[PDB]
Amino acid sequence: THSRYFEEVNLDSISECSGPDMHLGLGVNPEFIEFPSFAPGSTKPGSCVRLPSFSLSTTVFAYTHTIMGHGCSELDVGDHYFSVGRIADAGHEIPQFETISSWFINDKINRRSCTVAAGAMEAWMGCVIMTETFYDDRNSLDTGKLTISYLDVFGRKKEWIYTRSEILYDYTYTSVYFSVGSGVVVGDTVYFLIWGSLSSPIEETAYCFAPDCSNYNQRMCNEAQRPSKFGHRQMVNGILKFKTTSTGKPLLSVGTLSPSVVPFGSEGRLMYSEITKIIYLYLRSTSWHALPLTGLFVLGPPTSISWIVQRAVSRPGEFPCGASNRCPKDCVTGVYTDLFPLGSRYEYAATVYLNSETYRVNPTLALINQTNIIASKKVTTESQRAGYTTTTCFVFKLRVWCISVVELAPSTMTAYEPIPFLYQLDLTCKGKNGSLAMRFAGKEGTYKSGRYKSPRNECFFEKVSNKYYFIVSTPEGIQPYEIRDLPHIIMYISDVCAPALSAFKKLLPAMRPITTLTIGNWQFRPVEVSGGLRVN
Amino acid sequence: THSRYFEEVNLDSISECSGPDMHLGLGVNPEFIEFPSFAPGSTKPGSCVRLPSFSLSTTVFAYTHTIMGHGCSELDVGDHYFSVGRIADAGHEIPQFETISSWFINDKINRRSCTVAAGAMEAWMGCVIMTETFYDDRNSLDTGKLTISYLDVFGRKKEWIYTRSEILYDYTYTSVYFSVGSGVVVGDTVYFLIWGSLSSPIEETAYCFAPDCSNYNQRMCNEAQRPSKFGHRQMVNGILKFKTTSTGKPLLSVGTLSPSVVPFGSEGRLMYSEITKIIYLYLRSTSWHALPLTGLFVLGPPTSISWIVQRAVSRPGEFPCGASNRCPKDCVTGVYTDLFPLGSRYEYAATVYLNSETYRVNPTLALINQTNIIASKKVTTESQRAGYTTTTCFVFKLRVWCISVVELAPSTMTAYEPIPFLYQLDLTCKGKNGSLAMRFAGKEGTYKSGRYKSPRNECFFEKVSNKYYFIVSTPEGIQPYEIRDLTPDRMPHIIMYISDVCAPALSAFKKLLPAMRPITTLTIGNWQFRPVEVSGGLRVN
Ligand SMILES: *[C@@H]1O[C@H](CO)[C@@H](O[C@@H]2O[C@H](CO)[C@@H](O[C@@H]3O[C@H](CO[C@H]4O[C@H](CO)[C@@H](O)[C@H](O)[C@@H]4O)[C@@H](O)[C@H](O[C@H]4O[C@H](CO)[C@@H](O)[C@H](O)[C@@H]4O)[C@@H]3O)[C@H](O)[C@H]2NC(C)=O)[C@H](O)[C@H]1NC(C)=O
Ligand SMILES: *[C@@H]1O[C@H](CO)[C@@H](O[C@@H]2O[C@H](CO)[C@@H](O[C@@H]3O[C@H](CO[C@H]4O[C@H](CO)[C@@H](O)[C@H](O)[C@@H]4O)[C@@H](O)[C@H](O)[C@@H]3O)[C@H](O)[C@H]2NC(C)=O)[C@H](O)[C@H]1NC(C)=O
Ligand SMILES: *[C@@H]1O[C@H](CO)[C@@H](O)[C@H](O)[C@H]1NC(C)=O
Repeated sequence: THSRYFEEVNLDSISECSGPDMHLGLGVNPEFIEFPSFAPGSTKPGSCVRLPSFSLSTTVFAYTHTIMGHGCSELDVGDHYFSVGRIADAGHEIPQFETISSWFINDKINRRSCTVAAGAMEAWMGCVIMTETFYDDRNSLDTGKLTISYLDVFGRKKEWIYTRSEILYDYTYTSVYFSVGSGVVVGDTVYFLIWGSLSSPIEETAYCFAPDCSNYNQRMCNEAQRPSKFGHRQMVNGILKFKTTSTGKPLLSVGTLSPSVVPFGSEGRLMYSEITKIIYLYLRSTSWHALPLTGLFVLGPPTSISWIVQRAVSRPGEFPCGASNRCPKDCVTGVYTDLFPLGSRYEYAATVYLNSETYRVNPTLALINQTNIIASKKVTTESQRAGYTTTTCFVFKLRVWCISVVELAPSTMTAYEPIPFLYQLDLTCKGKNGSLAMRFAGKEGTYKSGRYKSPRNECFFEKVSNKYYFIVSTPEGIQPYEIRDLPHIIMYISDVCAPALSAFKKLLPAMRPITTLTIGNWQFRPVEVSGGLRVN
Repeated sequence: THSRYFEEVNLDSISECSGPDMHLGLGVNPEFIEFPSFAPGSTKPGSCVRLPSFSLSTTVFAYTHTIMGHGCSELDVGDHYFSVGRIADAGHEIPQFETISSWFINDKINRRSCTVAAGAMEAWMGCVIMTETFYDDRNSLDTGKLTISYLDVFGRKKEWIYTRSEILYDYTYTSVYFSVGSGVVVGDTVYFLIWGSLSSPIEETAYCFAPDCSNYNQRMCNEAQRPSKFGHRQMVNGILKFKTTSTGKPLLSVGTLSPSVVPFGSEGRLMYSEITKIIYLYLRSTSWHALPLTGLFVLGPPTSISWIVQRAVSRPGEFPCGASNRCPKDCVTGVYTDLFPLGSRYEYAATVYLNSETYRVNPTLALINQTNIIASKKVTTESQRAGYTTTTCFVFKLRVWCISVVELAPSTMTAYEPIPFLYQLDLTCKGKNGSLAMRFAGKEGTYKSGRYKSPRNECFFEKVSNKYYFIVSTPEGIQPYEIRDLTPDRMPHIIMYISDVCAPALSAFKKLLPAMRPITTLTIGNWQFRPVEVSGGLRVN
C-alpha cells in the first residue's frame, strides 16, 4: 500500500540467546545521526513543547507533543501537535522518517495527557479535558470529557468529545488521565492505557512485592497505594478499548486492572509485537518502586499481567522515594523513562534513563539485561537536564535501529523541547570463544552486523578567503593545515590522507600541533582559519 | 484542491501616506504567534542548524538551512534542508504555514552559501563548492562547481553541477559565493545575487558616500574595495541569471555590477514585487557603511540601482568598524540583517536587527522609516545571542503579517538554531486629529485594522489533584485561585458559573500589577478566591 514503509520490520523478540555459553552485547557503539526532526520546535517565546508520545505500528507511525503556553505553564494546554507519518527508504541504509499528514490543534479548550496510538494507516489520539464552565460546592464528579482524535494519511481529521456517561466504566473513577505513553491498536480494537483514582477502594491488597526492602509490611503497601495526595484515593490503572470499525462516534469501554497486580496507577506505555502476538506493558514508577515496572499483559478475559524484575536502571525522584529506594513509602514522584523490550519476555531492553538519583538530569542511553547494563552512552552531557523519554526500536534493511525522543531542558527560548535521536544497535551475541556464536535473523533475512557505512576518514583541499588549505576530516575531529611551499609541479589529494591519518590518530589529544611534511617541496602547517562573514 | 495559498497578496503601493500631516505607525503591539516551525531542528548534538534562507513568491514559499556538523564547524557542510510550501487557511485569521515538499540533502561534498529563490510552484537553490580534489600552488581558477537544485510542490527533485567554463562570466572571478539572502524569479528568468573577489580590478571608485562623515578621502574608499583579508581583490557584487523552460541544463550568465554603485560585495537579498514590478535590493554591510544598504534594482537592459538612505538601524561590528563608525575604513565584519520594504521606494521598512554596538546580541524587531524608528520590540531578552535574520511580509485575509526567521544562540544542544516568528503589523496612518486619516487598501479590498481576534480574557474551573479551582487566563498572565464559600445562599453548598464572576474578576485582575495577583485575595459577590499555586504531582516545575 502507498504512504507506508516497506523495509521496516518489527524486532524478532525471539532473539533470546540465553545460556552461559552465549553473551549478548553491542558490536558498534551507537552514533547519533543527523536528520530533519519530526518534532517541530516552538515559535512563541515562553510556550514550551513537552510530553512527547510516539507509537509505531506495522503500517504507519504517529507522534504528538503538547505545547504548554504562558511561560511553560500547565494551565494553557490547548495547543497540541498531532502528526502521522511513515519510515521510508532514500537509497541508503539509514531509515528516513517522513511526515505525511499533520494536524496542528490550536483550539482554546485545555486537553491534557494526550497519548497516541498508531494504527493501520491512521492514528488515534486520546486526551482528557478537566476544565468546566460550571462549579458546584457539593460533590459533583464532572465528566472526564476525554477527546478521541482521528488522523489519517490522506489529511482526514475527525474528533469526538465524550462524557462520563457514554463511557462504560467497570468502576466509578474520580478522575481519568491518559497515560502519556503510546497506546496500541490490535485487530479492530484500539487500546489505550489510562490511570486514575477510584472513588472507593476495591481489593485493599496492594502489589506489595518489595524488590530489595529489608523491612516492610502490608500496611505500608496499601498506604502507598492510596497516597496523601489525590485525597487518599487508590491510584489504579485501566484499559480503554474502542473499535476502529465503528460508525460515527466509537463506543468506549474501560476495564480496570486489579489493584493487586498494579502497584501504583500512573503513566505507562503499551507496545505490541506481531512477531510475538504479545502486548508488553511499561508502567512509569511514580511511587516507591523506583525499579522499572516492566511486564507482559494478556488480552481477553481474564486479563493477566506478569511483572518482570528489572535491576539495571531506575528513575530519579525526591527523598525518600528516589533511586536506590526499595521500600514501600507514601510518595508521588519520579520521571517517565520507558524501556523498549528487545527480548521475547523483556529479557533485554533498550532505554534512555536519567542516571542521577534525585535530580532529573543526565540522560543516558543504555541496553539492560535485567541484571546489569550491557552498554551505555550519555545523550549529551552529565549536567544536561531532561524530562520524559520515549524509545521505540525497529528494523530497516536488516539492521536494528532505534528512535528515542527525550525532553531536554533548557531550550533556545522555551523550558523544555523533546528531541529525537536515531541510532543503530549492532546487537551481537558471542560465545566464550570470543567469536559470534549466533547471527540474529528475521523474516526478511539475517540481520547484518557492523556499521551502515565505513567511517569518513578523508582529506581534501578547501578554498577559504581566496586561500587553499589542506583539510583532514576524521570522525573524531577535522583539522585544517595551510600549504606553505611549492607551477613546476602540480599535485592532487593522491595518497596523503592515510599517512597523515596514521600520525593524526595518535597525536589526536594534542590536536596535532606538528605536521610531517612530504619528501617533495610540499609542506603544510596546522592553522585554524575561519570565514570572514561569521567569526562565531 | 490546489497546491498554492489563497487570499494572500503583496503589500506596498498603497503605503504612500508620506505627507507630513499624516504620520504612520502601529495600532496593536505585535505578538508572536505559536505554530509548528517549518525549520526542523537538529538531532545530532554536534551538528548545528545555521544560515537560514527564506523566499516567498506569489504561489509558494521556499526555505533552506545548512547543517554544519563536527561541532558546528564550517568544514563539515554537506547536510542541507530544502523545503517548498504554502500558506493556508484553517478557518481563522492566522496565516498557517504548510510545508509540502522537503528535500534533505545529505551528500558528502561541502556546499557553502546555499541560497534559495521561490517561483511559481517550484523553488531553485544555488550553492557553490570550493572543495577541489586537485590543487595548484600557482594561481589557478578553481572550478566554480555551482550546484543548482530544483524542487517542485509534487516532490519532483532535480539538480545540476556546473563548471567554471560552462558559466558565462563577464569578468574573471577569483572566488564566487551566493548571497545568503533569497533570490527571486521574474517571468521565466531566475535571478540570484552573488558576490566575490575579481582577479583583476575594474578600477572604479567605490560608492564613497559619506554617512555624516566630517573627513573621508577618495583613496580611503578604494581601500575598502580591496581588503587585506581577500588579498587586495576588489569585492564586487553580481547577478546570476538563468532561464527556465530551457532544454537539459539551463545556461547561466553572470552580470557584474559596477563598483561605482556597489560599495562592497557581500551577502544580500533580492525581493521583487508583482504589484510594483521593481526588485528591491538589500545588501548586507560587511565593510564601513554601517547604515543599511537598501536600494531599488531595475531589470533594464542597462543595469541600474538607486540606493535609498536609511538612518534608523545598523549592524554590530568590530571596534574599527562598529555600528557607529559609518566612515570609510578598510575592514570586513558585520552581520546579516535584511530589511523588508514596506514602501514603494523603501519609504518604510520592517526588520529584526541587532541593537548592540559590537557583539552580535540583543535581537530586536523594528519598523523604521528613512530617519527614525516607528516602533520596536525585543524578541526575547537583551542578553540573547543572535546571528543572521531574514524577514518577509505579506497579507492574509486583508491583514498585514510578517514572518521573521532569526538565528538564536545558544540552542538546546547546538550552537545556533534558526527560529521563525509570525507577527501582525497593524499599520495605521493618521494625522494630529488622532482619527485614522488613511485606510490602507489592496486588490482584494481595504486592509483590516485591529488585532486579528479579541484577546483571550477567560475564566474557568479546573480540577487538579481532585481539587477544583478558579483559573483567570489573561494575556499578561494566568493565575489560579482557590474557591471558598463566603456564606453564599445561606448554605455552604452552592452553584456558580463563569459568566457571573469572570468579567469583574478580569477587571480587578487587570488593575493589580504583577507580583500582586498571586498574593491578593479576590473577593466578589458571595465567594472568596485565594491565590494558591498548585500543580499536579506528575511533574514539578
Ligand atoms: C548482562 O550484561 C553484562 C554486561 O557487562 C554481563 O556482565 C559481565 O558478564 C561477564 C561474563 O559474561 C563477566 O565476566 C567477564 O568476562 C570476561 C571474559 O568472558 C569470556 O570471554 C573471553 C573471550 O571473549 C574469554 O577469554 C574468557 O575466558 C571468558 O570465557 C572478562 O574479560 C572480564 O573481566 C576481565 O576482562 C579483561 C581481560 O579480558 C581484564 O582486563 C579486566 O580487568 C577484567 O578482569 C569479566 O571477567 C563480567 O564481569 C560481567 N560484568 C559485570 C559488570 O557484571 C552480565 O553477565 C549479563 N547478564 C546476564 C547475561 O544475565
Ligand atoms: C520618521 O519616523 C519617526 C518615528 O516614527 C517620526 O517621528 C515622529 O514624528 C512625529 C511628527 O509629528 C512626532 O509627533 C509629535 O510628537 C509629540 C510627542 O508625542 C509623544 O512622543 C514623545 C517621544 O519623545 C514623548 O516625549 C511625548 O510625551 C509624547 O508621548 C506630540 O506632542 C505631537 O502632537 C506630535 O504627534 C513624533 O513624536 C515623532 N516620534 C519620535 C519618536 O520622535 C518622524 O516624523 C518620521 N519622519 C518623517 C519625515 O516622516
Ligand atoms: C480632524 O479635525 C479637523 C478639524 O478641523 C477636521 O477638519 C478633519 O477632517 C479631521 N480629520 C483629519 C485631519 O483626518
